Amino acid sequence: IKTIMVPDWDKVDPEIIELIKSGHMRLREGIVYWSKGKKLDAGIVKHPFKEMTVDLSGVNVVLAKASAVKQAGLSTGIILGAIVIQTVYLSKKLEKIQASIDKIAVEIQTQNQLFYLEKLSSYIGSVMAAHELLGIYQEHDPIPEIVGPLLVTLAQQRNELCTFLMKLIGWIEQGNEHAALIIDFITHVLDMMPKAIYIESTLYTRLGHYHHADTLVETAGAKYTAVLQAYRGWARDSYDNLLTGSNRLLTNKFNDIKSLLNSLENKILLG
Amino acid sequence: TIKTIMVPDWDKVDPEIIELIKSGHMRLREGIVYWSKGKKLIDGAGSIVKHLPFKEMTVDLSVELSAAVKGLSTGIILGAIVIQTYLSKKLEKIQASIDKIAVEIQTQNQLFYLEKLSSYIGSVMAAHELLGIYQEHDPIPEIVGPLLVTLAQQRNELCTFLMKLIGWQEHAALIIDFITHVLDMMPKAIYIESTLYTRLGHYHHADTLVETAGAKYTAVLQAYRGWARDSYDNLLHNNRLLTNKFNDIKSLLNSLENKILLG
Amino acid sequence: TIKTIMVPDWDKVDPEIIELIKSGHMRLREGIVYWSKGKKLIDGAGSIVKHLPFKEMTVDLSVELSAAVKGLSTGIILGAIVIQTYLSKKLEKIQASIDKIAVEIQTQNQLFYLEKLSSYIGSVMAAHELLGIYQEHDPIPEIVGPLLVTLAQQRNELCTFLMKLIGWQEHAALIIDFITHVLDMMPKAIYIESTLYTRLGHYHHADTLVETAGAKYTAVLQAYRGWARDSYDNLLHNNRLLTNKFNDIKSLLNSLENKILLG
Ligand SMILES: [Zn+2]
Repeated sequence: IKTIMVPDWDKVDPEIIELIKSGHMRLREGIVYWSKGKKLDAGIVKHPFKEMTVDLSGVNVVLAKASAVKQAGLSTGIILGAIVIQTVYLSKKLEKIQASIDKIAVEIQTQNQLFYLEKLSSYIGSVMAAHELLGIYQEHDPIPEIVGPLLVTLAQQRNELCTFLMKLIGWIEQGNEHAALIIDFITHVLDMMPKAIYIESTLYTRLGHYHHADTLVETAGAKYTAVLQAYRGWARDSYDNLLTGSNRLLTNKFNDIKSLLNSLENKILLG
Repeated sequence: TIKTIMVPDWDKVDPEIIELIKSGHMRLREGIVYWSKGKKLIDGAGSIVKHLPFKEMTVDLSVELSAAVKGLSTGIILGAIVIQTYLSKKLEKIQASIDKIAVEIQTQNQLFYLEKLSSYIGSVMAAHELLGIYQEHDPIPEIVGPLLVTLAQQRNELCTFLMKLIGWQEHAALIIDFITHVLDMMPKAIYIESTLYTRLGHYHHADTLVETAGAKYTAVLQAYRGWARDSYDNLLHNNRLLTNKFNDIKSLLNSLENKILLG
Repeated sequence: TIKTIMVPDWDKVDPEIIELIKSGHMRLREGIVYWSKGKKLIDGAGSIVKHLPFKEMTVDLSVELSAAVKGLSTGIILGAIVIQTYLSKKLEKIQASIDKIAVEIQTQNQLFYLEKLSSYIGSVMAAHELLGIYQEHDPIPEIVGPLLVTLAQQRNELCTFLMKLIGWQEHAALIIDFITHVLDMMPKAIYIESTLYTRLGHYHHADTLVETAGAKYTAVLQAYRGWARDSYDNLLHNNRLLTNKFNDIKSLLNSLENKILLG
């Protein structure tokens, strides 16, 4: 049971709504702006919010489609993004990932851990700090000298994680149920990443760089999708060898892989 | 042992400013008076109201308990001591205990949390250095900004590390002393973080960050309390040592110093 | 005959602003509240404090004497009437009397003073126009500045002209009526000049200019008084006309309206 802030369209000028419908204006996190090449002489259009209640109980967060009285994917993505940015929904998943790290660190070979769990923990810390910074917010006082370096670190760590994440499947043959642990960990990290991308886009929007935010979502989502496709290929080539001569738990984890590949939540978050 | 700090000299402050502070229209942090959120009466863009005049004050560092005899002034002097002197000794002692703790948590294979903690020390120290330079010189946002990002990141990861420590004889005494002192350090570092925000002219950011970071610190503190309440009897020579450690825990749980620092 | 003016709506003003006005820290002119000279309490560069909220008020123009029943408010409403309505009629009547006065002063061979007076009318009118445009729109310094120079120049030369007129039957009645009405016009034009200064953000300039220009006006007025005291008996059908003219002189000499307009 949480209370978020959603755009109050009854207080929005109808011409703004019509220009949004025609594709001349776009929206990200309660801020309207001109679409690329659609401005009608430099520069932001307009920022009104009202309360909405959502019950965060393993609840399907996409709780949004039900909330359905006016103009569908647009408002659905609006409420999804509000849930991601304002609630503790992502904090619980980050703490779960840290718990998985804690458990995996004692179930591997010390020479095979190397430095990857450290990088994952650092990235989780950066995402937590970014969500916290999103929590402190003064609309009439931007903080570019802080949001800038934060976006830097977030971009570096996300790009690096994209390059070394699938490598971690090797930990299946490097134990000290184990394969299920590793697969679950990788799936949850991948499921978290689009939320972090959406946080990066929100931070870009807070600085007034809306087109930057759109393009960043596109390119980061492209790299993330490439990693997902590598994950899919590995699952296709390892399903039989893992479920024969090595039962219910691993099958549930492979089903979780398939659900990650068809995540409507991550599709909405990534445009 | 005798130190000299700068404190607001209210005899050089116009009484109308004092009054608007007492009416809640204005707030104060580390020598800066500013308008409260949504309480600005004049027409303008910023929120700064006044840079306070400073007088010298002698303190004896040999802390929450002599001055302020003429809640607000207590917090002012406490923050002045935290900023201008006290935390460096705590950080030195924390750094000194890192190796023996590494020995005791080696089987968890997450020693990098002790590296980052050390980095956190550096960061806090660097921050404490900047404020010193900023006692007579202008704050530089290209320097304060990245340091604030690093401080936030490392503070969040340190909270996760303390949670993992709680989740994991004399081994217990060593780890309990470590956890207690690291937790005790955190509110001062939060205060330093917020003072950097203030030096950048973001006073509302500073107040709200104290709120949020203190809530996270309080969540960790309550986890520590829950652990200490369910483990005191199953752990009792060394009995007196563990009893002193649990008394230190209870002192941290009711720390007036940290409650003042966290608002 | 019924006119509507904008007056400060004090029910929409924070009481602390009102209080700082009453303590002398802040002053007011035509909808603008600003810090008094050397009384600014906050840290800043400008002197602006507040743009007052405005309410509608009906007056009947058919003036210093109904409203303000809830010295300061009297001056506020008087200035609002001078700015937003009243002076135009006075200027029209002055312009209408210029030709007959030219006939009566032709032997002095300084009729250009009547040309400049006419220009002064234009200038004042143009100024009155700008303020109207400036009720909803931003003042433009490249427009207000040169007009202020012209207003100052023409006001000084008009004072010299009035002195020369004083230095120079029914001829007397005509010239006395002219002098009395021109002098009566001057304080309103001074007020308009100062309001232009206010619209440019130069409030202290406006107050000091009212002071200096009013001192010059008062010097001319006292010359007029000295002339009227030494000429009333040597000038007395037309006797009633001259008596009415001298009564108008005495009314101008004790004009509460002009004393309020000139501070
Ligand atoms: Zn390392």
